[PDB]
Amino acid sequence: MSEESQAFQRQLTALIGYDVTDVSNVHDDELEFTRRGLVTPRMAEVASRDPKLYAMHPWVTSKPLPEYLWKKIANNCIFIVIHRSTTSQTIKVSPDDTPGAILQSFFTKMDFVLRVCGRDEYLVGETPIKNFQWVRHCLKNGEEIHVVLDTPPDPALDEVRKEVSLWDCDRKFRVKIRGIDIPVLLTVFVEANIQHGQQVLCQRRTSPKPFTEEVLWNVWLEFSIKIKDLPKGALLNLQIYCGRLLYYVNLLLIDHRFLLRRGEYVLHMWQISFNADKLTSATNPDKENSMSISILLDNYCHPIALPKHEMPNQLRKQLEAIIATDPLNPLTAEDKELLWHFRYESLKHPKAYPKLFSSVKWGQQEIVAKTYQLLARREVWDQSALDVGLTMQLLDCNFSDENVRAIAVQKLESLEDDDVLHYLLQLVQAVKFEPYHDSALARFLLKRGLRNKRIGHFLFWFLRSEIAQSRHYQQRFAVILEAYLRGCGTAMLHDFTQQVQVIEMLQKVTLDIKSLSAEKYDVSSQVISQLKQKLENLQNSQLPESFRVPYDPGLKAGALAIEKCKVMASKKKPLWLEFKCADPTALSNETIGIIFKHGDDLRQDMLILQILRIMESIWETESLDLCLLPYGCISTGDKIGMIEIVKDATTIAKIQQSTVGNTGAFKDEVLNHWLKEKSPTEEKFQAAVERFVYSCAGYCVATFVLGIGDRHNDNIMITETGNLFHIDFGNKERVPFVLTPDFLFVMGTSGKKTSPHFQKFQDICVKAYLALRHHTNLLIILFSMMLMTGMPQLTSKEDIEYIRDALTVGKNEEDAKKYFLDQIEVCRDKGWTVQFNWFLHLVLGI
Ligand SMILES: CC1(C)CC(=O)c2sc(N3CCOCC3)nc2C1
Repeated sequence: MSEESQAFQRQLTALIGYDVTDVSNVHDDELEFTRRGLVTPRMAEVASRDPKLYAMHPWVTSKPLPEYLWKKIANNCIFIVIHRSTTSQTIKVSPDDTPGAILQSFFTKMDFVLRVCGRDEYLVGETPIKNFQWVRHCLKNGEEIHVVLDTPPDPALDEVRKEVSLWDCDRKFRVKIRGIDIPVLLTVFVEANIQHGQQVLCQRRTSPKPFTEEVLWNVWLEFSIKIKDLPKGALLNLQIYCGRLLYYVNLLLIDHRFLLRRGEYVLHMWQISFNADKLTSATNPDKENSMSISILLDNYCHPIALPKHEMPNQLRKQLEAIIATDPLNPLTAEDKELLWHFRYESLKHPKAYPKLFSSVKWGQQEIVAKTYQLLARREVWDQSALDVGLTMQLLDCNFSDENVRAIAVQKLESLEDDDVLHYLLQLVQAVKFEPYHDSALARFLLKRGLRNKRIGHFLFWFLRSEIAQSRHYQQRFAVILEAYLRGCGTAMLHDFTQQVQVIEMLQKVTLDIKSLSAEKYDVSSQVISQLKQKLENLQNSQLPESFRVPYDPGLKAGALAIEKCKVMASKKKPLWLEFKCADPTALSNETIGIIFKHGDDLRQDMLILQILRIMESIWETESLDLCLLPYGCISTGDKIGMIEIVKDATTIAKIQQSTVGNTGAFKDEVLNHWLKEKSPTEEKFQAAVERFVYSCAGYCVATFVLGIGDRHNDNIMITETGNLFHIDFGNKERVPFVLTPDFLFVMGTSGKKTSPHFQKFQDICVKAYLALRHHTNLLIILFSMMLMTGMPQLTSKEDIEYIRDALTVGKNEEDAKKYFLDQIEVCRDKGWTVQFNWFLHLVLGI
């Protein structure tokens, strides 16, 4: 423990935002055991990754070139403008070529690597040039592929620092509820529940006594279950109801060492303000204001859970009907008993696993043991093609068993980096449903991070996001981050530092300029100086030379641009900031637009934004583009965070506020005028018109399904290139989504007719809607996880099921294609009704 090793920990604690050495809010050594446990996966992956490739973090995909991309290349040859000092020449390179093929056969026509100008993206590795993500991004936006001919980054910069019984106890389980002690204030009773994967097994209560600062009981709660029957994962959930639920706390009956919990406990509970926070094994660190629960566990010696070593056609059809059901459709006892009985038969269908392992009676050891027998042989699931939507299901709050969950993590392993990045956020979030800190999932994330800088970059911010504002899961998440920062490399270790410094500094300002204004949502004149002033105050010798853009790790942001910085006219007062690109190779003077806001939980914007990236790739599988704009959004604090800025993009409302004004006399021709006027060449007007139809279709569908299509006119934007997109995702009038008359005007149907564009629109919709329905289960699980992992409010069964109706489950496919168009019609039959109401509701406060 050198003085040097004692400062490093002081450092990490800063890059994490929580000190993983604060045994002040723990009743055991699980976290510590976990840090000690992650030391191997970390080092193992660290001392196993190719230093060269890792240094350049190539970004590729094995997926086939989409229809629109493939069917767009000039026959079988493309062009990549190569750069150097100042010189540059264009080369004809086939799609199936490789970085090795080029550069080498190129070197002999006039020992070095190809890097994208302005970015930290090198095109290296033995992979088809077409397989490179960045390149696909070029073709997509129809752009040239310029790259500087420079030397490979020194792989030595990623250096890493110097690194007694069993089932022989048939006595019923009991717990002594000594009392509850609350510092400062009808009746109140304690409710102990033996839980397992949100599945309540046994439950007891205490005599309703008077609610005072201290309410004793010293009453033993005898359950009906048995010690031998307690499953590895069983959780002791303690709750307090009034004379409704008020305080809840949990305690894992079986610990990380497979040992039965025992002794005295004075756990500090959480107070209610269903979701993943009620599942936490952590205690409230606020020992001064939090309710306390004193309990006692029977005194013994040391019991330990040992680590275990043809049908009627009418029934077949009945089983099948159960297996081919959506994730949200429950199971009757008949169902479960049916599923169980036919274990092995239900084992031949991967799609049956979630439903199958939910029919298990985990409150019975003999059964659980049998279950472990079923997992002993699963060639079907093991050989079946990976199904994320299926894999994800086994990772939610419905499966507290590590053996079951570990089979999903096993499937995840198959996923290439590209895919890991698509689901990273939800996976990270899925750690909340893990009954123990050290878990197969936690490790997978760690490995995949230390394995790839990209994944590693994002893993950091996702994890950090939670640690900052989540008292319920910060610890576990903090220990998982520490394990990552200790193997990613001094290089990244330094990038993260630079990144954190900037952020923290900018948050200071963001919240500073916020106080200097209340109900006056009008940016004062003397406040414009306050901002410009403080900004330069940092440029002096504070703001690092050039941090890296969190939502875009490839981008290096240099010095600011105080001149172009301001404070949006929002009743919250965000911070519009522009940055110069630190990379002098970027063939553009164009700045970097980043926003900093407070008041809205950007964690929700994140989830919703990532789902959008999902829907875009989901369509790519069906060869379909919708031009969505899932701009970058990274959370960092409670109601703080940063956001990317789309260039040349205006509010749809503002485009109306121009031609019209401070009224609701919305005119249809407005929008269509904006495009043609903004886009000079008659050609660009034509193209901008197409983008809109596609972008509008894309967002119309996605927003509907997510249940966030009916939003004010202010929450929707558009670009001088026709691309449209939504924003700020953080007894009356309603609507599926937004398809206002000004929109349809650009399609060719001012009134209620049709056109060669509106039919294009409708056709694209269903072609997109039916595509997402193909992945009904995936979207249901994600949406379901997003709600209980991201949406604070105690998500109800009713809220989650909205996704079912939206995707029209059960209903035939034919009725679907029609169901959507019907929704479109609902919009036409409302013109500016819903919108006009939002104006009267918001702009007039009614
Ligand atoms: C304050 C505000 C409404 C909150 C929010 O979520 C977004 S998202 C956004 N976009 C991002 C893309 O570039 C244009 C602006 N502005 C804002 C501003």
